[PDB]
Amino acid sequence: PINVAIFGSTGSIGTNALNIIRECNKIENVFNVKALYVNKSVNELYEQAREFLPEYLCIHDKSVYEELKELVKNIKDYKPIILCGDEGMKEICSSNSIDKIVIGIDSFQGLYSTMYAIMNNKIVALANKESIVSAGFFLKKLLNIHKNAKIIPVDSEHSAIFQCLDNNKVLKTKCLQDNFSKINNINKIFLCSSGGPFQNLTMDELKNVTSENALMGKKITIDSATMMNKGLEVIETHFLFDVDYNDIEVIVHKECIIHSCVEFIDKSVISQMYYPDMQIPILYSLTWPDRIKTNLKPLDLAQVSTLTFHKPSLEHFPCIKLAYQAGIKGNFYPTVLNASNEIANNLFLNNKIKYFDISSIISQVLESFNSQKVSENSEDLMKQILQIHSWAKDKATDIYNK
Amino acid sequence: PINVAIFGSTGSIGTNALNIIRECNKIENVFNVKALYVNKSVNELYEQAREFLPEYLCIHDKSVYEELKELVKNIKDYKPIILCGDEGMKEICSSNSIDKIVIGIDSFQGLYSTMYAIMNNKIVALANKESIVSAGFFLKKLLNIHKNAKIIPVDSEHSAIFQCLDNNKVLKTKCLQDNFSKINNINKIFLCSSGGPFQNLTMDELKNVTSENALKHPKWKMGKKITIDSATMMNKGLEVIETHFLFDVDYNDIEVIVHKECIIHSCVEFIDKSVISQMYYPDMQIPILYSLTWPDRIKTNLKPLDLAQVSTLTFHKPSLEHFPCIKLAYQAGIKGNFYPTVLNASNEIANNLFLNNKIKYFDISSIISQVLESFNSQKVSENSEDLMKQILQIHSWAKDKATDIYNKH
Ligand SMILES: NC(=O)c1ccc[n+]([C@@H]2O[C@H](COP(=O)([O-])OP(=O)(O)OC[C@H]3O[C@@H](n4cnc5c(N)ncnc54)[C@H](OP(=O)(O)O)[C@@H]3O)[C@@H](O)[C@H]2O)c1
Ligand SMILES: CN(O)C(=O)CS[C@@H](c1ccccc1)P(=O)(O)O
Ligand SMILES: CN(O)C(=O)CS[C@@H](c1ccccc1)P(=O)(O)O
Ligand SMILES: [Mn+3]
Ligand SMILES: [Mn+3]
Repeated sequence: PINVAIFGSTGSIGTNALNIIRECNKIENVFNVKALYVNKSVNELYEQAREFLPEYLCIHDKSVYEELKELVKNIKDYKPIILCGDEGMKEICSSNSIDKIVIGIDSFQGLYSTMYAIMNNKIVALANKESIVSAGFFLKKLLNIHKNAKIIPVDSEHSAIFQCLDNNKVLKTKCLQDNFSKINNINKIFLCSSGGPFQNLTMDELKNVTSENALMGKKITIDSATMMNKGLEVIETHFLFDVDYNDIEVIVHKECIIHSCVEFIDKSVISQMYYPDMQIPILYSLTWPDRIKTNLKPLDLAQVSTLTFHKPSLEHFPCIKLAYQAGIKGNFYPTVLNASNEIANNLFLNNKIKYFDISSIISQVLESFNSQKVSENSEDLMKQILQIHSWAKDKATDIYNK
Repeated sequence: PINVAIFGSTGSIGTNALNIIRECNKIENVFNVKALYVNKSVNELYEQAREFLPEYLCIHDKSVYEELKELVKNIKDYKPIILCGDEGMKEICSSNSIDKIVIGIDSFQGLYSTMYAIMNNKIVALANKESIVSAGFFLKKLLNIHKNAKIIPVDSEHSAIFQCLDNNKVLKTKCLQDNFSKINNINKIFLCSSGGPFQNLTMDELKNVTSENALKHPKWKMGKKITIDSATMMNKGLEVIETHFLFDVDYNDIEVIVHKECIIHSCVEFIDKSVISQMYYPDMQIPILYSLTWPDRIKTNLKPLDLAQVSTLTFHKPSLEHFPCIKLAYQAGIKGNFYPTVLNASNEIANNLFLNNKIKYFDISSIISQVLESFNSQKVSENSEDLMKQILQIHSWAKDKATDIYNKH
C-alpha cells in the first residue's frame, strides 16, 4: 500500500494525479490518499475530500480557513486533521503515515514544499520544473544530506528519460546526484518538444503574435509558445541526470508520441512513447521502481501512422539559446533566467510587450548579472537563491519600465 | 575481460560480431576472441585467425582439415588447438576459458551448438531463430536443467525488446522461462518489420515475383534464405513464435507492424500502457554487442542516430492476404505442440524451391499450409534426449512431406 500526499491538488497536475489514483484503485487497492493541500480553492478541495477522505487537509490562505471547517462537518463519519499555511505544510511532510509526496504547486513557490519533503526523507514526485531550474544546486546539496530522500521526475519528458533507464543502474544512485549519467551509461539525450502553436510562423508573423494566439496553466502555455519551456527543461535535464549541455539536443516532434529518448554509450537509443497525457508520468513517479496495471487506452501505432522530427530554429525561438547559455555559464544564471522569464511571460500574457521583447528582457537581465560566491551552507544558499530570484524579477520589471 | 567464441564466424552474423569486437577493442581491451568455428570456409577462417589469434580453431568439414593446418603455418607466433566436426564443437563449449558463445550458424543446423553451449552453462548469444522456432520446448526444458545457462537474443527485434526491459526485473528470471512476461510486467509487444521488397505490390504483381526480384537489394548483405523469408514475411512469422518462446508472451499479445524506415526495431507495451522502444540505424552490431555486454553497456565509436536527419517514421498493419505466411505462423504457434517445428521445416523446403525458381510466390504458403494440415499432434516426450530426437524426426518428416507435395506437381 502506497501512502500519498498531493500538494496543489486542485491544479492541472493535482487533478490528473487523483484521476490516475482513482482509476488504479478500481483495479487494485494500491494507493491511499493521506493528505491534500491547496492555495485558496476551498470548494474544489471540499469536493476532493468527499471522494478520497484524506487524514490531512491543508490550505495556504488562512482567510478561507473558517470556510473549509464548515464545509467538512456534514461529510459524515470523517474527522480529518485540518491545517493551514507553511506550518500545516511542514506537519504533513513530517508525518510517518506518508511515503510519497506529489508536488503540483506551480512557479518558484513550489520550492518550499519540495525542501521539507526532502528534509523528511520522502519520495518527492516533482512536477515543478521552476524549483529545479532556480535551485538545482540547493536541491543537490539537500539530497546529499538527506540520503533516503529521492526526487522522481514528473515532467513528461524527464519521466520518459527516467523510464528509459535501467533500474538496476538507477538504484545505485538517484536523481540530481553527481555521476548520474556515468553510472547509467548515458551518452546523449533527445529532448522532444511539441514545438508549440507558433512553430510554423515566419519571423514577420512572430513579431506580432499575442497571448490570445498562444492560449495547462496559462504560464506553461506561453512558455510552450516561446519554447522557453524547452529551455527550462534543458537545464532541468542537466540537473536531474547530470548530463552536459553539449549532450542535450532539443528535437521538435509535433505528434507528441515519443516523449524523449536516451542515447547510451554504445549508441543504442531507447525512447518512451504514449499519447500526450500526464497520468503515465504521474503514475510512474508513484510506482517506481515497479509498474502497476491501468485501464488506459493502449497506444495504436498503426492509427498514429506517422512520426516527424526536425531541429528547432534558434532565430525564431531565441529563448532556447538563452537557456543553454545560462546553463553553460552555471552559477546563479539559471535562477536569473527563470526569474526574468516569470516577469516577461506575465507581461506578454497581459499584452504589455511583444514576442521578441520576452527574449530581449531576459537577455538584458542575464547580461547585467554578475556571478556570486556560492554559499557553502544550505540555509544560506537558499536565502541567496531567494535574493537573486527577487533581484532578477525587479531588474526585469525595471527594464520594462524604462 | 569477456572471453568469446564465435560459431559461424565467416557468415553475415559472424563477420558483424568480429567487426564490433574489433571496434570496441580499439577503445579498451574488453573482448578476447577464444574460438572460431565455421563449416568449409578455410581461407576466410585463416584470415580471421591472423587478426584475432584465437586459442581454438574449428571446422566442420573434415576434408578441409589438412588445408587449414598448412595455412595456420603462415601465421607466426600462433599455435592454436585446431579441432574438427561435432567433437571439436563440444570441446570448445566445455572449455572453462570461454564465457559467452555467439551462435551465427544458419538454419535448423544451429541447434546442436546451442544445446551443448547450454549444457555447459554458458551465455548463449543466439541469432539462429530456427532453433527457437523448431525446438522452443526443448530449449526451455534444457535451460531448466542447466540453471546457470542463459540465452540472450541477437535477432534485432528480440534484442530491441530485451533492451526495453528493466534489468532489475530481467535478473530475477531469464529468457525462455515460464512467467517471464509477468515478472517483466509485459502487456503487449510491437514486433516491427521492414516489410521486405514486395510490400507495395498488388495481388496480381505478387503472383509473378521471382527470387531475383527478392534478392537484388537488401539493407545489407544477409544470407539468401533470410532474404526470401523477408520477402514473404515468413521471417516475421518465425519471429512471432520466437517472441512467444523467448519472452512467454501470448500470441494475441504480439502485433506485427510494418516500419519501412527500420529505425524503431521493436516496442514493449507494459501493464500501465506505457510503451518503451529501442531505436538505431538498421545494423546488427548493436544487438550482437548488447548480447555480449548484458547487463552492462560499453562505449562504441558507432555513428550516432540523427533523428532530425531521419525526419519521418511510418507505421502500418501488414496485409494478411498479401503475406499469408504471417497468418500460418500465428496459427501454428497457437496450436502449439510440434506445429512450429513443422512450419519451420516445410518453410525451409519451400523457401529453397522459390529461391531456385521451381515454385511461385503463393505456392510457398500453399505448400506450408498443406504440410501443417497433414500433421497430427504428437505426445511430447518427457525426457530431453528423447524430445530432441522427436523434434529431429518431425523436422525430417515435414521436409519430406513438403518435397512430396511439390513432386505431385
Ligand atoms: N544475417 C542477419 O543479419 C541476421 C539477422 C537476424 C538473425 N539472423 C539469423 O542468424 C543466423 C545466421 O544468418 P546468416 O545470414 O549470417 O547466414 P549466413 O550469412 O549464410 O552464415 C551462416 C554461417 O554458419 C556456418 N555453418 C553452416 N552450417 C554449419 C554447420 N553444420 N556447422 C558449422 N558451421 C556451419 C557457415 O559456415 P561457412 O561460411 O564455412 O559456409 C557460416 O559461417 C540465421 O538464423 C539467420 O536467420 C541473421
Ligand atoms: C507535457 N509537458 O511535459 C510539458 O512541458 C507541456 S509544454 C510541452 C508539451 C509536451 C507535450 C504536449 C504539448 C506540449 P512543449 O511544447 O514541448 O514545451
Ligand atoms: C535484422 N533482422 O532482425 C532480421 O530479421 C533481417 S529480415 C528483417 C529486417 C529487419 C531490419 C532490416 C532489414 C530486414 P524483416 O524484413 O523485417 O523480416
Ligand atoms: Mn515538459
Ligand atoms: Mn529479425
